[PDB]
Amino acid sequence: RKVLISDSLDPCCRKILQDGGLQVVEKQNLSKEELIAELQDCEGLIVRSATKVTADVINAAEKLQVVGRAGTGVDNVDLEAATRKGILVMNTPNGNSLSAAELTCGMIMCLARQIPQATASMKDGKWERKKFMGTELNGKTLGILGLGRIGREVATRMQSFGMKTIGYDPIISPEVSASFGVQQLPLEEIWPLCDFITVHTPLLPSTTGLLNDNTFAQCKKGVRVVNCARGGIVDEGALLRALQSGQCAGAALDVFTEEPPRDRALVDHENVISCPHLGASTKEAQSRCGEEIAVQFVD
Amino acid sequence: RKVLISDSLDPCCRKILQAELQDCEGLIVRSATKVTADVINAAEKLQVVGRAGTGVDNVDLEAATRKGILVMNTPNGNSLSAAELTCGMIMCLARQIPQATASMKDGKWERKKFMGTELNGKTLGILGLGRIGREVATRMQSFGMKTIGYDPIISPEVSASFGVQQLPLEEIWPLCDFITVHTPLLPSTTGLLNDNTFAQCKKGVRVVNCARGGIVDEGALLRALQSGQCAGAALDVFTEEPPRDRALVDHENVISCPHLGASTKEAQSRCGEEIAVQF
Ligand SMILES: NC(=O)C1=CN([C@@H]2O[C@H](COP(=O)(O)OP(=O)(O)OC[C@H]3O[C@@H](n4cnc5c(N)ncnc54)[C@H](O)[C@@H]3O)[C@@H](O)[C@H]2O)C=CC1
Ligand SMILES: NC(=O)C1=CN([C@@H]2O[C@H](COP(=O)(O)OP(=O)(O)OC[C@H]3O[C@@H](n4cnc5c(N)ncnc54)[C@H](O)[C@@H]3O)[C@@H](O)[C@H]2O)C=CC1
Repeated sequence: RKVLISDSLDPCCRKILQDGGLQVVEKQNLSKEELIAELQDCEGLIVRSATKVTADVINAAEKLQVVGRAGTGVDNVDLEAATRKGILVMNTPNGNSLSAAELTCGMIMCLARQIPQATASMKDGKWERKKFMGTELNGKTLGILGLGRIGREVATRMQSFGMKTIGYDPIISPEVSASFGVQQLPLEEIWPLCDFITVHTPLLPSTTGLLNDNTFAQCKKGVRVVNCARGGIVDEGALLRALQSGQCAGAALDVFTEEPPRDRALVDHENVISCPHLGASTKEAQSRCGEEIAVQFVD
Repeated sequence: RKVLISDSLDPCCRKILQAELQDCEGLIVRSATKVTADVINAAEKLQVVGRAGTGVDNVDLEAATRKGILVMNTPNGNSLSAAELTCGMIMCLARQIPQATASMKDGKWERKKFMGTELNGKTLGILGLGRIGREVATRMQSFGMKTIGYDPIISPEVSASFGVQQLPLEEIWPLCDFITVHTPLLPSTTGLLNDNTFAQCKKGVRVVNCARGGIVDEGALLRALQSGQCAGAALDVFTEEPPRDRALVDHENVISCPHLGASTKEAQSRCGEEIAVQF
């Protein structure tokens, strides 16, 4: 009957919740005391990733019935604690897929042509044409690991650049991926073929360190790698070693095993381009997720 | 019988053929070397000047013609690389990747600052629908951008075949979320984007120039950026190269490269081979 919105959400979320007949209260960046106190009269909580929904937070809100996440995953929500109290947890798995796919494509282009580094050079007063000789994407092979919502959207865009798109996904059949132009091969056959590799899987035991010292050793010398999925899918130590040896020519990272990352070695590397987890950070994605979660609450 | 190579060319160019111009019948350049009237006249034996690239703006065509010197180029050799950089600038403007990288490298984690724009459903205006313009169009169409444009010699039927609706310029400006230019530099295209045309644009338009410096009036661009009329610009090219005025490059909403549009191993290989073969 009453819902708190604790993070930075599009105005449409509050609006929809009230059309359904609910009261709202949208205080951002609250403290553990100033949140749980504002959770006392609310049956619903809505967050992005800023508000941390620990067991201690969940247990304190006696009236809490539902936690809604405006995004994919449940990383900032204790799914175990919630279930132990009969609290429903909902998210918005489709709301920001396009924005993540678009950012991934931008990362690929930035790696091919070193645009972030070139801008940095220009702003440092330099004119360094030879240093930034880049790579044409036409005819190059892009490997896509994870062919769900985002992987297939990345594929069709990079196909317009004349990239060959190959990939792997344990639940997508070769016939199905072919229908959006991705040729599936066993992982072992993928590494030596790729000029670029991008990952679009959840973080699981099978995907933690999907790229590691061993798979980097099976890659083309000079492969470039993108992670706009979850930190840890690409083993960060292995990536660094590959960058340092030159086996990896560059990497683009939107996500990290720790956010913000305390370890600065990858971010500081001259061949690494990075963003502070911006994959879902468009006005449009935020509008869509804001609505998607409100709709789920109204029901 | 003898050929000089004066700029930075792929190794294949010298191999294939098999001041310091006094004994040469052939000269090969990119855009760095200025082949002015004064230069052509000194080289009595010069028969052909080959440009490993698209423009011949750096070659005095009048001087060459007055001495019977053939001037050749490689008009298709680096078109793809230019179109690919243009698309990358477009993505960079929408999501501010270069700025976010700079931020991260300063130890910052600035999520709110770099809230961006989704390309899907946005309108891209493409001025110049020749070799590069049409390649930018089909790529950005895969992102779900509406592509409109203008070109005085390209028919509506031809642009329709690569999905670009042509309109008069005056109708283009208010429609565009992004504008990219792919024309030569001519009096008619100098300041194609200027104060008068920025005034007709959507507030917050984003602009790309990977063509020639001056097509976007740099003084006008800075004013549009200062007001917010232009939300961002990506520049590969400048009216002076390297530019001595740093105001645009130094602007936080400006992304830039030192004229890298043709600077891929593949483009240079193609232009290098193509011009050598012609010799
Ligand atoms: N950087 C950001 O801001 C954003 C990150 N994401 C994340 O991107 C990733 C992909 O998201 P979606 O495509 O919507 O998820 P999805 O669930 O639609 O697709 C994920 C695919 O990964 C497959 N997969 C699982 N294990 C695999 C393995 N060992 N190898 C290859 N594929 C495997 C799954 O079968 C599934 O098809 C997720 O981690 C998501 O949380 C999503 C949106 C924004
Ligand atoms: N940034 C870089 O390193 C590179 C820059 N370029 C430059 O890109 C530009 C386009 O190259 P291409 O597409 O291969 O040339 P193109 O000759 O194939 O097409 C140029 C088009 O611009 C049209 N045009 C002329 N005036 C116009 C006007 N007022 N408004 C609209 N259209 C007009 C022409 O009708 C022509 O169709 C040239 O300036 C070229 O020198 C080319 C390759 C890489």
